[PDB]
Amino acid sequence: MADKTIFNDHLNTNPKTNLRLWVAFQMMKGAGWAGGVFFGTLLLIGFFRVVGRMLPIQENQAPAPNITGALETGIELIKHLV
Repeated sequence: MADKTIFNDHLNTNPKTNLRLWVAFQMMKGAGWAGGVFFGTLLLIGFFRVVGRMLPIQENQAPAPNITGALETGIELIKHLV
């Protein structure tokens, strides 16, 4: 709640500046830089990693022949019924 300059106040609550600027470094500095660098990578890896952990499985193009889309058919073998 207290920022620099006026932070002199006996009241601590200094995160107002430290956090606010850190939050500013990612939104303002992390938006133009990390935005394209970071997101460009996360989309490259997060999208590349998902294209292999949820495609070679579903992309197979099959209703319920080889499997059942996710994991398997409605089976309560785990004993998690109701």
